[PDB]
Amino acid sequence: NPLFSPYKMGKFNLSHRVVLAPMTRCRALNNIPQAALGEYYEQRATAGGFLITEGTMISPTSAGFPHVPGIFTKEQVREWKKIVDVVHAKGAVIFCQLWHVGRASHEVYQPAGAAPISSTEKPISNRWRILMPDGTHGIYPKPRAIGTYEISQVVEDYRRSALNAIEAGFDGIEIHGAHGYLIDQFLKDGINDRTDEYGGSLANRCKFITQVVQAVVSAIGADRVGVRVSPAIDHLDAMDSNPLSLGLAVVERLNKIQLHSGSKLAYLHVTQPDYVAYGQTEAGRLGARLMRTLRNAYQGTFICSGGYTRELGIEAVAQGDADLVSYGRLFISNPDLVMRIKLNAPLNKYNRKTFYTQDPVVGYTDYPFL
Amino acid sequence: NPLFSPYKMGKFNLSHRVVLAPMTRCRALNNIPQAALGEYYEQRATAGGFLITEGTMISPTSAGFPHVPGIFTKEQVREWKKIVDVVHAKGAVIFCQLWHVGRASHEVYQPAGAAPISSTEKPISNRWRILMPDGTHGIYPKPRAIGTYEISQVVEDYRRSALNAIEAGFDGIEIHGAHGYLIDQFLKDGINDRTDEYGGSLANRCKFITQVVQAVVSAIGADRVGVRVSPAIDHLDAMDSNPLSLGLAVVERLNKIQLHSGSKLAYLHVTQPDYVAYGQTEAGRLGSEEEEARLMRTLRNAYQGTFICSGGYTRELGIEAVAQGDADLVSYGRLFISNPDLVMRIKLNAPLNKYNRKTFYTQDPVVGYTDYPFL
Ligand SMILES: Cc1cc2nc3c(=O)[nH]c(=O)nc-3n(C[C@H](O)[C@H](O)[C@H](O)COP(=O)(O)O)c2cc1C
Ligand SMILES: Cc1cc2nc3c(=O)[nH]c(=O)nc-3n(C[C@H](O)[C@H](O)[C@H](O)COP(=O)(O)O)c2cc1C
Repeated sequence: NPLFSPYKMGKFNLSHRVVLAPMTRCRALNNIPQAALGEYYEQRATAGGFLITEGTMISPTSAGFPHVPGIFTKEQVREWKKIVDVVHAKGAVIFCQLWHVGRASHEVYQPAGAAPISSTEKPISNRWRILMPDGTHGIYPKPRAIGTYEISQVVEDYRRSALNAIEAGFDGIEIHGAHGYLIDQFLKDGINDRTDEYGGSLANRCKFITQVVQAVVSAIGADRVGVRVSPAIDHLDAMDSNPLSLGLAVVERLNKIQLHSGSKLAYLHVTQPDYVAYGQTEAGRLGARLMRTLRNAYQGTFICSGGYTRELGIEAVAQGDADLVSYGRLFISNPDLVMRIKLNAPLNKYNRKTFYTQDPVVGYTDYPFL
Repeated sequence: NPLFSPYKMGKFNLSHRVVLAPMTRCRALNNIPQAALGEYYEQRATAGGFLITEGTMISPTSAGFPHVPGIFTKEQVREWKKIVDVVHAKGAVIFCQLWHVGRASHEVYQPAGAAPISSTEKPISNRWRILMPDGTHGIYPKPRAIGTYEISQVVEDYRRSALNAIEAGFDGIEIHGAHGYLIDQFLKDGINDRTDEYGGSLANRCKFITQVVQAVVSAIGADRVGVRVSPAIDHLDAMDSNPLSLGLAVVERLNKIQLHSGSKLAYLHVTQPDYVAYGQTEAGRLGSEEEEARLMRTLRNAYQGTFICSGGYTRELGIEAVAQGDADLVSYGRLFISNPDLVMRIKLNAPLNKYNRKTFYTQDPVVGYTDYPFL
């Protein structure tokens, strides 16, 4: 099983290639990591395994979900430390994902009810609804287009949050630049309609993710920085006319950051849509090797994500399409997913109803082990 | 095994509940049924089993795949007859699926290179491809929105083809009203942007499928007509803002057609969604497998008659669906491609041949068509 052959991720020696994908679960009451998060990550931690945390706030304006953790206050860093300590006691490596939702927020989630910030003034369309603090779903409001001068202020929030993460004991950080959130709102030409130096051409649209990665790379070192992109995922109206060229342009910038710093990033993390069920239709399979194309052009560690199974993950590693395989949904309901992939044992099903609830046990830590 | 308890599908008494799902295979060279189809359907026919044919053209404008069979010419009728006879010789029941692709076509498939017809002028998005006659995967073009008289012309094509089907010996026909093809392009508010009496509200959007079903029911009788739909589907941009209400509106129409005709349709056939949610919140999308099951059972409980489910089913999922009352029959597609004796394999709980997607749509009369081995 090539999923359990050791792999050196920069300076971290991993014993296997099964990775916990970042997953918002909304158990961090009041934006403060709670003891429940420790038991949740401790359950899934393994000796020499790689874990990525749920998206974590970098500032008071970056949230678009209820009760998601932040890492922009020393109070939050102190709570994260207790969680990271428990995870390191099991021998796992843990990165914290730095998450800013941009226009994918609501006044109820913003201080003083301010409008969310984004690259554009265009709101997410009515085809998408935001989970509200009362369990209902509401409308995405019109965001405020941040001025050219303000982009460096947001970059500074990433930089400070990476430093707070190191202060909490995290091994590294992952930049959340996928799924139509703030960074993807600058990448995709279906959203970025800016006239300034951050909009228009492909090179300009990659300016934002570049300065963000450069800022955290300089602060804590490249080998502690991972980057997650989703060029071909249309979530929250975040479509690009040419996902291939966008992906390659990002890879080009990432290779350049590594060449300038003289160090390789922790990894590149690319996620794709799950077309598992398109085989039962007449035309679902007619006609995109983007994953392999980006893997071929990138210099360093590649984590593939999106609809991967035990058999698909094995094939991906044995084929060389990726070095590590991250699992989301399966990890929600299978705390010992690593061992289950080892033994090829049956997997538990997940319950969508408790993805985003606040119970510290129900649907969170009560999925059974083998 | 509840799958092998008999079932009375109207006037047809079936011996088991394993159904051959309709599957385009592209072996009907020049749109004429070929001897290969006879051997293909013969291999899968069982005594008292139900078969549904590949989607079959109702008119020269109805195709969006290469070498798909027609049933709108008398030559096609004569060739189908030979195939139905071999199936009937094995004691099987066989329906012919009537299929119009509408905007899911290309100029290379249309008479005189004309534009495909549809409810709208909007083309299928760049996320989808069409199979071209040379095996390449191409881009769907802009269709032509058709008017009221032309719509009635299409209904007449369905009606004439229904009559040809029974003249060829078929036990009945299935209306293909799923997967974003012509009927679904009228049903789904994600496709139908019309402002006339065929677009807008749910009532207007269900007008076309209602007229098609009524025409064929009046022509050959209700108990020889089945209807297939897919209210929650990504295929070919066939999204709807409220798949549940759309599905119930259709069921209401079918129930009323049955009451007015004093007879019941052969069945309602509903396909599972071709997608699985990932925690997202998109209008018109089912958020979980549990909501998916509730959708299907709600349509089943609403329809006055036989219910066939399809889409990713296995032996275990098919037993459960029948045991739990979720469906009366279960149709299998890909597993039937690679397992000509799938019925016996389900019965014996035997291993199943893998299928080769390569050869689903090639034109070879044997390779990947009739060369899958028996037990
Ligand atoms: C409930 C839930 C929460 C998620 N939260 C995040 C997140 O905070 N950050 C992120 O980058 N991806 C997030 N994801 C996406 C996962 O990483 C996703 O499941 C993965 O990209 C696809 O892998 P899978 O097929 O194994 O589920 C989330 C997914 C789910 C279902
Ligand atoms: C190759 C192929 C061709 C198909 N052709 C048709 C068709 O012509 N008409 C139709 O209504 N469905 C068609 N379908 C959908 C199937 O009838 C059925 O809904 C699907 O195969 C069920 O899923 P399963 O293969 O997992 O059993 C086709 C499916 C496949 C895979």
